[PDB]
Amino acid sequence: ARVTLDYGKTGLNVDLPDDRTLPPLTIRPAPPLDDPEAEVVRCLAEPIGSPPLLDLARGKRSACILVCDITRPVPNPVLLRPILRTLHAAGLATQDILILVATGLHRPSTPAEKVEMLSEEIARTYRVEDHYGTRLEEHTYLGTTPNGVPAWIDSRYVQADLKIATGLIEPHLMAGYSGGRKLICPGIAAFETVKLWHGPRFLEHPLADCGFLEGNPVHEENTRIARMAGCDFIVNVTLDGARRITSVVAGDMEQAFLKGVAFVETVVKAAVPAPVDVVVTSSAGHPLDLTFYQAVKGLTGALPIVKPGGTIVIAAALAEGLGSPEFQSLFEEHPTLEGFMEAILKEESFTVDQWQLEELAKVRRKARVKFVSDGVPAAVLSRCHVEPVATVELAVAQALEQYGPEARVAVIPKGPYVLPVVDPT
Ligand SMILES: *C(=S)c1cc(C(=O)S)c[n+]([C@@H]2O[C@H](COP(=O)(O)O)[C@@H](O)[C@H]2O)c1
Ligand code: NI
Repeated sequence: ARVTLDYGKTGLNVDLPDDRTLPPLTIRPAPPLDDPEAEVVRCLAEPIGSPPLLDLARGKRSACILVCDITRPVPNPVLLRPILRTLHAAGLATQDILILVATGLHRPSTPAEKVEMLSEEIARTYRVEDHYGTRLEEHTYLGTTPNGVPAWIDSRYVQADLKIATGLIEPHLMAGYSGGRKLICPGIAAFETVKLWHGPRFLEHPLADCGFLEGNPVHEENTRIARMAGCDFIVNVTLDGARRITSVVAGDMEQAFLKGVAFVETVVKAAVPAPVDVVVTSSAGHPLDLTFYQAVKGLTGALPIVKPGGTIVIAAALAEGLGSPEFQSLFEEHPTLEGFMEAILKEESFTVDQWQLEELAKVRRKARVKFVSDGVPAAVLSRCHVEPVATVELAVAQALEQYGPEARVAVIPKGPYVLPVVDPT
């Protein structure tokens, strides 16, 4: 059974045993939009739950447009050219318009990344700046939620007369789905906010997980925080496995987002009849699989269909390596995941990116992990609570020998962009 797993910029061609392997779990077919940019134009004229963007923008003196950073494969020019043309038609000059990269707590985008994200012409024609989550002085305090999270949001967005956000609706291991409100919290929120919102009091709950909005405390809270900042207009898209846009939603930050989620829920779920002992997955290739930090998403994404004590085999290119210095420091400070969890469950201290180690700890309570990558040497991966294995085919052979002849293999080529589920019926 030959399959191409997502892997860096290339894919990875794997051959899995026919007798042991279930049919691959894939996004359901939906027709790509032939001309998604023209659809964005139409949706800006007739949006969901808001005035047309042209009428909203007229008389506004300044605009701030939130865009995702490199880790999200948003086809930004498709969304931005319509927005920028409408703002021009509304009378805003280009100098009135700021594009703000909603990094969350990620490192800033590089000059080359801005070109990759936005296109060269857009990137040199409008001001493009990065959010810095550890610079509290660049944020404005908006209040504290009923659950005690202070809302600190980037001042360039707070001060803008017209607030716009763009993004991509995909499953997310903490917030259920990306998009909508998440461009604000945490996209332009300070560590003072994010350290609490990404704390164990949120992440240890079972529905802080892929595909859950209802019942997910993470989503309740980032929606509440985004409502405190406000957002006048969003444009969000969904993408199929080949990265073609399959839907566009525009308008009210909540109503448009929920319509996009309703769409993605019709295609993202891939069901199996029972969990299996071996799950082969990816980190969705470039650009998500740049770091081990992000590749944890492939591991959490596989959890619903792995049996307790099973093995997840993941392939990810890891072209940028492990991730932030702070994320890397946690492995040095806590040799075992149990000890790491004891430390963070005390709430005495907060470290940038600790939330992803908390998610890796959740994976490792349920499953072994075999990790296939050339971006990081085996000795380095072995210190990150995964077993480096030279090839996916070898890793699967090893797991099948360990579990015995009844074991089955599932495979998820697009990794965390699929929502695998067990349907016992
Ligand atoms: C979601 S919890 C999230 C977390 C971070 C952290 O650093 S923590 C960063 N981001 C970035 O915010 C933008 C919007 O997120 P979405 O999940 O794509 O809707 C995007 O640039 C993310 O990289 C998000
Ligand atoms: Ni986050």
